[PDB]
Amino acid sequence: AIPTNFTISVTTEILPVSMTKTSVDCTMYICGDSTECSNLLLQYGSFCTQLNRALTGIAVEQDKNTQEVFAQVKQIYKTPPIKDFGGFNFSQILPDPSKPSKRSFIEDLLFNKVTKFNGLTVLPPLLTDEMIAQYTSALLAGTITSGWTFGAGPALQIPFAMQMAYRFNGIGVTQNVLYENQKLIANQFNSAIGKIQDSLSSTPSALGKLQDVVNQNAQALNTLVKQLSSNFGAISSVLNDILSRLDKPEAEVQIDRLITGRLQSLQTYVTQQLIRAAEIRASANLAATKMSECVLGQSKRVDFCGKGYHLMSFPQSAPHGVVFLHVTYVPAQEKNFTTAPAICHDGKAHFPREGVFVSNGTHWFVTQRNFYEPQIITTDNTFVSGNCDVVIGIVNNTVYDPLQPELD
Amino acid sequence: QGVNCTEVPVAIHADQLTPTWRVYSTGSNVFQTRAGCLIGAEHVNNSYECDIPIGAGICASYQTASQSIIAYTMSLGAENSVAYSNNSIAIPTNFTISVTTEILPVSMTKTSVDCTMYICGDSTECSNLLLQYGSFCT
Amino acid sequence: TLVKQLSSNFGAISSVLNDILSRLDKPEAEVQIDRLITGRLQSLQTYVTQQLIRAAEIRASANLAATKMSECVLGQSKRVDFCGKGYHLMSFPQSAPHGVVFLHVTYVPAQEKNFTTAPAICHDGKAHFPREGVFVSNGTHWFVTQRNFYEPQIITTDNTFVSGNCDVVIGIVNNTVYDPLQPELD
Ligand SMILES: CC(=O)N[C@@H]1[C@@H](O)[C@H](O)[C@@H](CO)O[C@H]1O
Ligand SMILES: CC(=O)N[C@@H]1[C@@H](O)[C@H](O)[C@@H](CO)O[C@H]1O
Ligand SMILES: CC(=O)N[C@@H]1[C@@H](O)[C@H](O)[C@@H](CO)O[C@H]1O
Ligand SMILES: CC(=O)N[C@@H]1[C@@H](O)[C@H](O)[C@@H](CO)O[C@H]1O
Ligand SMILES: CC(=O)N[C@@H]1[C@@H](O)[C@H](O)[C@@H](CO)O[C@H]1O
Ligand SMILES: CC(=O)N[C@@H]1[C@@H](O)[C@H](O)[C@@H](CO)O[C@H]1O
Ligand SMILES: CC(=O)N[C@@H]1[C@@H](O)[C@H](O)[C@@H](CO)O[C@H]1O
Ligand SMILES: CC(=O)N[C@@H]1[C@@H](O)[C@H](O)[C@@H](CO)O[C@H]1O
Ligand SMILES: CC(=O)N[C@@H]1[C@@H](O)[C@H](O)[C@@H](CO)O[C@H]1O
Ligand SMILES: CC(=O)N[C@@H]1[C@@H](O)[C@H](O)[C@@H](CO)O[C@H]1O
Ligand SMILES: CC(=O)N[C@@H]1[C@@H](O)[C@H](O)[C@@H](CO)O[C@H]1O
Ligand SMILES: CC(=O)N[C@@H]1[C@@H](O)[C@H](O)[C@@H](CO)O[C@H]1O
Ligand SMILES: CC(=O)N[C@@H]1[C@@H](O)[C@H](O)[C@@H](CO)O[C@H]1O
Repeated sequence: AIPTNFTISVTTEILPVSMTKTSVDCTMYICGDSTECSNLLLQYGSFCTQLNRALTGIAVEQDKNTQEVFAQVKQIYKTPPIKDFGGFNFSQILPDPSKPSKRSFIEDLLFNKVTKFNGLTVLPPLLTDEMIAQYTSALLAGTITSGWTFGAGPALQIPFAMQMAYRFNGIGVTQNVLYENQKLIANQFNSAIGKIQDSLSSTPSALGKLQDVVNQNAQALNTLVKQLSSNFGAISSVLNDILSRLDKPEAEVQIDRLITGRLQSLQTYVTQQLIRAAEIRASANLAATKMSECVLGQSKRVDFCGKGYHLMSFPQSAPHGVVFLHVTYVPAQEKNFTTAPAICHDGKAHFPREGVFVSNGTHWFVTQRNFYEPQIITTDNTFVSGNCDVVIGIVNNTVYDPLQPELD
Repeated sequence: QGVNCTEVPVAIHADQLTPTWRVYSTGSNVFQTRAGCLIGAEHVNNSYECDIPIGAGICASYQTASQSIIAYTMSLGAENSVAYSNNSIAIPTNFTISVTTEILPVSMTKTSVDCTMYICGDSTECSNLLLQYGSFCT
Repeated sequence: TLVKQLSSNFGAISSVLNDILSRLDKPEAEVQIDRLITGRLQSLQTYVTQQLIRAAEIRASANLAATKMSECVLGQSKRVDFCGKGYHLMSFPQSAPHGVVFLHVTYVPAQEKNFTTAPAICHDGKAHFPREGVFVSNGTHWFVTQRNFYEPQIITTDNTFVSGNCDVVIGIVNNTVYDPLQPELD
């Protein structure tokens, strides 16, 4: 069976890259502003210091994760004032310069969809949303105007349609297919992008992978805070109520009960955050890998870039992650043909060159795989190896020699 | 961090702290960023590569911007415009052979701890109590 | 940290087991000792937990290093930026105290020039496409170059192929395709 047509499919892949950079003042969380409590907490040595270091390390990694995924381009590339890309319309994924906050249309959908402390603080990221958008824009500008060349050195300009021709060739489809069907391909592409807008707006769970990270972190903090009122066997969950009621030798006992419980609760929080951090780090490493292999090149890895044969990938920013729009070639409308491994001609076994021998029942042709474009069997598109008593499925036919009519 | 410039951070020196501490309350060198109140750095309207990251796009560095610490919004890289057209192609005429180094950790120090010794040392009484904690040591 | 915690004195009269045992009687020492046991056990559990988490990080790094060894040293990776910037040619491993160092040798396409191009050549009504190359021009003559180096050849029937007529391709330009058989016969 060989496809006679194809479609251009665009799919989205959602990957988390970073977490909220929380930090906890262990002494304040456990002891508040109580001097007596702090004096007892010191008897637990370095536990507080160690917890502070663990959270600090996590917060640092969150910027490292973002940096590795997005800052893969040495220069910030801009698009031309004239967006002529051979019929391919990227206006829904590229920034809109008339509004100095953009973030392209698709990105805006992503940001719109995804949605008072006691020792607890939240640190800002080093890279702001605008800075991330600039990196994304540069990657898109590079991809569109210089293909993958900018990912291996200097950006080398190339007409977009010609870039696509190379991407088609890279999946086993001859360049002529693109140029002959360029309008169809551009239209299939443009429609596929429009569908992405509807897909994201229609499905409320489309970005669940990013929302889950946010929700998990929120729950971890809600639990950490609620534990302050637990009263771990003490007469009261409030340090001030213990201290205002009991004398020193009695309060110390009640306070120690709360310190142990609160320290254990905080250690639990930090441990869970370290485990979650490793999950996010792995995701960020994957996102960074995809950026390099899908956006800055043409991956040949199966289902590493959505289903189908990979052509292109267009990154989009998101609150705590990255979104990849994977453009793939998917075969369509196959027909059944009769085939053979070789043609028997004058006792010689002829094998195809980068193609397959097919038949409609009356005539045999050499056709390229993954598209169907039958050619006459000649000595230019075949090669000879051995006699015809070896190949099992060999069939008898005539191989055309284009020199004959030039001489005779 | 999270502090409003000149409003809040100028509370502590109310206790008359060391002259080399209270200096960090002087104006001009006070810059407000989303990360908090930065005191002692000179804010500039220039841009450079990240050196010492502060947060929210702000970084600091030491310049010799002469013999001082400055604060700035970091650059994301040089601006570049590809000469895209319908028929212009750039093609390399030369090349270089670049050798780069990549460092990867493979292993850690193979430490091991004798739980009983760490906790109880050579004390018999302590070991007898430690046994009440079941398999934790194992 | 694990060692320093031994002197913490987790609510006990002393951080030293011997001083407690040499000072208090049995029923009193047991209480003070239990305070230290709980604190030291908790400190040790903390250490081990952190080591397991850190160990996972190193294991992941080792798995990546092993992957790179196989794909960069024992072969030629085609994965972008998996072997440094540029097009991968070779990788040479070097040992290190607790890790591995890779020297990645890559090809970088320096010194580009601006050429005029086209997707196809129109010759006698036939649309000629390049074979593993691109059609370029210096403004007076068209050539076939290999990508990533620039090495212009004459456009012939040996380095091109024909598909369809010339009313389909958008950017097609008119030129002469050389047929090397002609001078052999005429
Ligand atoms: C050879 C062939 O069937 N081409 C069809 C084209 O006629 C149709 O208009 C288009 C959808 O609009 O889908 C293509 O696959
Ligand atoms: C599906 C799609 O891409 N539609 C775009 C439209 O949004 C844009 O305003 C117009 C500008 O020429 O170009 C079309 O191709
Ligand atoms: C691509 C194609 O034509 N496949 C047909 C299939 O639809 C049909 O059902 C079967 C006979 O049952 O013969 C196959 O060759
Ligand atoms: C079984 C069948 O379809 N045979 C057709 C033949 O009728 C046609 O004349 C020829 C092109 O000229 O192409 C063959 O595939
Ligand atoms: C490629 C080929 O010739 N395959 C033949 C098949 O057509 C035939 O129906 C079958 C009978 O057993 O024997 C196979 O070897
Ligand atoms: C099954 C069949 O047709 N076999 C014939 C064989 O008898 C003939 O000798 C040869 C040409 O020499 O061509 C093969 O196709
Ligand atoms: C650093 C900061 O947020 N300062 C705000 C100031 O911007 C605001 O205008 C004022 C009320 O008018 O209250 C201050 O606390
Ligand atoms: C936005 C801004 O801070 N601009 C300052 C300007 O106020 C100052 O007078 C000048 C002195 O050289 O340096 C510019 O960077
Ligand atoms: C064609 C060309 O420019 N080749 C130059 C060569 O002349 C020069 O000597 C060398 C550096 O020593 O760098 C090469 O790229
Ligand atoms: C490789 C090359 O020659 N690039 C040139 C660029 O230097 C020049 O600035 C631009 C016109 O402004 O035209 C490009 O083709
Ligand atoms: C515009 C231009 O450079 N044209 C030159 C031409 O003068 C030269 O004679 C020919 C080689 O013989 O190569 C062409 O590229
Ligand atoms: C490959 C090609 O011919 N591109 C032409 C371009 O040269 C021309 O300047 C433009 C005018 O709108 O129309 C494009 O189709
Ligand atoms: C813009 C242009 O030059 N078009 C000519 C066309 O008029 C001519 O008919 C054809 C050869 O038949 O060659 C094309 O290059």
